[PDB]
Parts: sequence; structure tokens; C-alpha cells
Amino acid sequence: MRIQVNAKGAARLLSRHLWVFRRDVVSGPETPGLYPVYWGRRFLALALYNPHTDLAVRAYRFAPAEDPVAALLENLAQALARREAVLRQDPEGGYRLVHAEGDLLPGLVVDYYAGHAVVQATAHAWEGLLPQVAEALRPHVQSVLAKNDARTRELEGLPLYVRPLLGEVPERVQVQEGRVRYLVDLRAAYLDQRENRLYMERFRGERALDVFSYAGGFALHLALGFREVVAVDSSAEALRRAEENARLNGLGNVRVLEANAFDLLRRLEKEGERFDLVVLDPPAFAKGKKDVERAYRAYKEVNLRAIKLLKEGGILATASCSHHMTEPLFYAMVAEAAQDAHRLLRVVEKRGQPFDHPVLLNHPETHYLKFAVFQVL
Amino acid sequence: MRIQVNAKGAARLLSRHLWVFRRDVVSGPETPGLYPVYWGRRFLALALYNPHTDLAVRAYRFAPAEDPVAALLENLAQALARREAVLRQDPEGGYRLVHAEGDLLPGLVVDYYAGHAVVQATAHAWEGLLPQVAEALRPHVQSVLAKNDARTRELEGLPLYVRPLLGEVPERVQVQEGRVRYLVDLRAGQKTGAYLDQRENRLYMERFRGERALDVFSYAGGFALHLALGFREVVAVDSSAEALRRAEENARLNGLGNVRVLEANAFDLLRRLEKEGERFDLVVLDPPAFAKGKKDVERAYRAYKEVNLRAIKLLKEGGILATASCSHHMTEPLFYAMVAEAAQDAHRLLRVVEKRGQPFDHPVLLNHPETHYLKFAVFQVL
Repeated sequence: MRIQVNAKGAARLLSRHLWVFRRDVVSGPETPGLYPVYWGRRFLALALYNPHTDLAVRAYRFAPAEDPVAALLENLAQALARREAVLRQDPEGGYRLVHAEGDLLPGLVVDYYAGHAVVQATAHAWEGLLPQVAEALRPHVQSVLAKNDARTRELEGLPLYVRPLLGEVPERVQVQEGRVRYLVDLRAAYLDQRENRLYMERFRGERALDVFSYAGGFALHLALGFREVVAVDSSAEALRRAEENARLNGLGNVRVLEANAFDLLRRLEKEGERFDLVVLDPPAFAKGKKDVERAYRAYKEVNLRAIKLLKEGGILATASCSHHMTEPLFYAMVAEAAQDAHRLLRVVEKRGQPFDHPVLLNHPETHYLKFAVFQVL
Repeated sequence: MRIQVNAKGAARLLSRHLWVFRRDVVSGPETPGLYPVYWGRRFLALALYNPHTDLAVRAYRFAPAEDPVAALLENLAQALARREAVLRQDPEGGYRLVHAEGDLLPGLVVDYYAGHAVVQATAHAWEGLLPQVAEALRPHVQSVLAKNDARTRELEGLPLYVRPLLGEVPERVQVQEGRVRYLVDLRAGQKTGAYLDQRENRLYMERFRGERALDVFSYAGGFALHLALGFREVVAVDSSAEALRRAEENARLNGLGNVRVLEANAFDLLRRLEKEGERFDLVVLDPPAFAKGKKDVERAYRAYKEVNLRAIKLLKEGGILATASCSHHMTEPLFYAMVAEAAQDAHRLLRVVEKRGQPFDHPVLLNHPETHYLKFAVFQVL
């Protein structure tokens, strides 16, 4: 069998985007799986297919190949290969080994936490290939956990469950990141901010504010260069993990603080508090193109306040991991904030996703992380 | 002596942009110099000013100072201070010590080439302060040249001249850049063979190895030299024989026989190389601005697209593309949009390897868009 798409679908795949939605599919199999995609008689690509979803086609090869399963597994091999260097040198670190579309492996995510891998299949065809995936990873892990409990799978028509795939999967594991260690509960920070947290180690000062600290990943690194670091978050559970990570590192200069970021910030300003550094690691504010509007204003407000709390010469590390918050808008938003706060900011560095979370230029949606460091003059 | 600006001018200085043009100035001195800027009775900033130019106000301090000259010089001191670390570690390297607006020192540029500095002023007030400028430099330099021959100086009603400010200015200097060295021409009327804002980008290219590498728009072959260390053959292309001349010279200076120059028109040569079926492991595009004005963006975009498109078509599966743009007009978003269109039209998937820009010694101010002009991107063709 094979998939047939209209001219629009063909165009998208010609321009090398990996996705073709329902509305552009003319015909195709009645069962999910791996099939060739065709525009009339013209071959376009090999892809993961699902007849019951809006996102029906996810390409992973733009070249025919006998045995589509073999080719998908080749892609897997290459993905792991790109990370061999690091897994050798830093066996105890945390790295993503498979980053879905970015690694030409749609619907599959695989992370590495100091020897223990967590697999996340999100496309129907990955479901019966897990054993193969486990067998592929095995040479580098001591465990493999199929963490297939994401709601996104229902949409595909898949079951939810977390079950070991290979070896003995620990309950929790300690991950080494630069000069600090943190705890990962393999069952329940995120690796895409790994290199940005490490960057924070180049700064020193009196006080550092870490808004939206989560498990305090940024705090941990900052505690090495500042007398005091204040990790803020709305979740007690989060700050709980933050204190625990703090203790695991023998860091007593890290102070948690349950609070609503937007309010607290206005507060530290009114009370006249000021800092040497402020990190802004907000959670996606937009759940769709619709929210962008309001999202933009939310980011501006927080960024504006953050800027107002910084001393002359202070550092601002602000970010966004939302898909709908484009890089251009992100930087426009920071600039607006800086302007309204009547403060001059020098760019210290613009960063994004690290090498293990690949970005494809032709597939915009693979780019979501924006991280920037500024100095307030 | 004060400078009065309208609400528009005030807004610009409030948002922290350093420039206020003629149209927004209500009143001010009759002679160029350093003066306070006010909106009514409200103090806004200290600034270099010129009564005879479209760009009249160039702020350098958004806080009152009793001695405008002293404050400007403190800015200079701090600019030099930010480069202290590197001047000590790499005394033989090439670094910009003062990057005009980026260092809150409008109308002043100073570069450092292994001990020899070159000063460039393009705003009136800086002229009488040149002697003090060579002073602050003295401890860090062997000599200081005053290269004041840029046409822009005429708008400011300033004389065009090239002349030493301190010490003995060499006619040529060898600069060390990582594992390579190159020649910088300080001789009057000669192009400084160095483009310091690409220093860290060239160095980056040392991480690649392969068979063939193509260096489109190689100038003095700076990128070529670094590539020569990892590829069997590097082809430096440029439309200037003079340029390729300095390229071959820099090549010999490093004992590199794997670097081959090639005088030619980039746009055509690229199309040709496709037809003869030529494919490389890595290619680099360092196009000269294609916009002498914010009105040529249109045509410029098309220009970049065509060349990028061609470059992509010449790359092997897994090849590397390092493309860039040093034009203020070609905005970052536009640049990435055009590379994307190119990749799309060429039906090739590009994985981002790294997005880069200007180095630390060429400061960018978020509130002053114009200080941002260099875009350098590395992609891998899958």
C-alpha cells in the first residue's frame, strides 16, 4: 500500500517539512504503520502514518528504500551515533539521545540520565518496535524505561503505561551536571536547559534571583558563585525537590520561596529590593496561536519587573520554551521591556537548544527554546 | 549650553536608543561638542552633538555629569577595561577595543592588532580628544595610528587624514589568531586585511575536517586559512585579484600549499560548479552588504537567496554550510527566513549546527538595533 497526497501536501514534503495533515491526504492504508508517500506517481518520502489523526503523515526519509522498518532503525542508529562521543566522556551526565523529528525519528523521544534511558513513543508505529529500540540502546544503558503514559498517545489510539523494557530501572537516579548533581525520579530539570544552566556558572555576586526555579536546577549552579540565591516557584512540591537538591550538594546558601512570581516581583520592587542576577525560566504561557497575544504581554510584564530589580551592571538571564513564542517576538518582547524600564541592555549572549535536541531549519516547530543573557548598563 | 528635543526625541532617549536626529531637535549649541540633552526641564542624557548633521545627537550617558569630557573618557576607560583580560592572555591577537555605540562611545572605533592600535573617529567632538585617546591606550600598545579618512567624516565637517598618534606605526603587522597568523596592512590608503568581527567565527571553522572546502567571498582568505588545517583542499574565491593576492600571501606565511585562490564572480561560478557536477564537504558564504539603504532590502534578499540556494546545491550529503550577512538591513529574522526559503527551494533538509553573531569585543545593545549587524550561521545538509 502507499499514501497519496494533494499538491499542497507534496509541496510541504518537497520543502522538506516532515508533516502532512489530514486535509492534504487523498488516500492511504486503513491501519497505522510505515508507508511510502506519493503525489500521483511521484515518490516523495517514507513515513509514519496514522489514518485516525489530524497529523497523519510524519516523514523520516525523502528517499525510497526496501524495507521501511530497516530504514527507520537506521535513523535510530545514526541518532545514537551522534551522541556516542558524549556518553563516553560524561557517562553520568544527562543527554537526550533521540529528539523526535529533529533526529528524523517522528514520535520517538529518548533521554539518558546517567546510564538509565527513558523512552517515549508517540506514533502508533513505534509501539511494536520498542523491543528493537531497547535492543538498539542496550549497548549504552543499564536500564530502559518505556514511559508511555502521555495523553498525546490517546489521540493516536495507543495505551498509557510505564514499564521497564530492559534491565533493572531504578526508582530514582543521581545525574551529574558540571559541578552539581540532581535527582531524577525516572517514574515522574529538563535536559534542554542543561547547557544554559552550566553557562550560569560563569557569574559571581551577592544576590541571585531564580524565578520559576522548578527543581532549582539554575539555583544549584548559581549557588556556586553567589552568597545567596533565592529560588522561587508556585509549587511546594517543586521547592521541596529544590531544597533536596541543595542539600545533596551541601549548599546552604540556597533559599526556596513559595510564591506567585508576577506578584512577588512587583513586591520586591516596591520594597526596593535589588539583585545582581535574575533568571527567568517561565513555563510555556501559550497553548496555541491564540494565546500568543496574551502570552506576549505576560512575558513583557515579568521581564520588565525582572529588569527593574537588577542593579546597574546586573545580569538578566531570561528564556522561553514555548513554540508559539517565536525567537523574533521573544527578542522584540525583551526589547520592549527594556525600553519601558528605561534601561540599557548589552547582549551578552543569545543561546538556544543544545546539540542533543536538534533543530531542523525546514521544520520550524523543532525550534522552541530561546535563552538569552543580558547585562543592564 | 543645552540641547532641547521634542517628545519624539525624548521618547527615543527614554527607550535608551543613543540617537536623536535633526528633525527632533528644538534647539542647541552652534558648535559641535559634548552637551546635556533636555526635554523641557527634564534631563535626558549627555551626548556628542553636531549642529550640521542629520544625526545630531549621540548619547553616551543617561545620567548627569558635571564634566561631559570626563564622563566620556570614563566610558573609554571602561571599554578598554572590558578587554584587559584578553590583551594580557593573547598579546599577539586581533581585538576591537572600542566599538562605537556598543561601548557607549559614539563616533569612535579603535582596533588592536598584536600591539598596534588604529583609531577611527567619525563624530566631531572626538577630534580634540584624540591625544587623550592615545593616552589611555599607551600602556596596552606599542603604537597608535589615527586612520581618519572615511567619507563619513566629511559629513561631520572634519578633515581626512592618516597619521600616527603615538609611537612608531609599522606599515604591516602579523596577527596571531589561534593556530594561524595573517597580515594586517596599516599603510595609508590600504584596506586593513583584518575583519575582527569574524575572528571567533573563523576559529570555529577549525572544528571541521574533510576533502574539499569552498570559501566564497574569501577576501584576504581568513576563513580559508583556518579551513586549510582540516581539509585536503580549500578553494578561496573572490572577485578581487588584490584580495586573492593577500590570500596567497597569508597562505604562504602559514606554509599552506593546500589553499588555492580563484578570481571569479561568485554568483556565476556557483551555478557553473553545479553543472560541472562539483560537490564539496563544506562551503562558506561571507557576502558583502547588498544594501546601501533600507530600501534595497528587496533586491538584497533575492541576492542572498540565490547564492545560498546555489551553495546548498553544491554540498554533499552531510556537508556543512556556513553562511552569513554583515548588513544592518538584512535583519536576523529576514536572514534566517531567506536561508530557509533557499533550503526549501533546493529541497534539502538543513539541521542547525549553530547560530552565531558578533564577538564580545563588538558589543551589541538591545535598545539600539543598529549595533547588531553580523549574522553567522552553521548548518548541516542531511
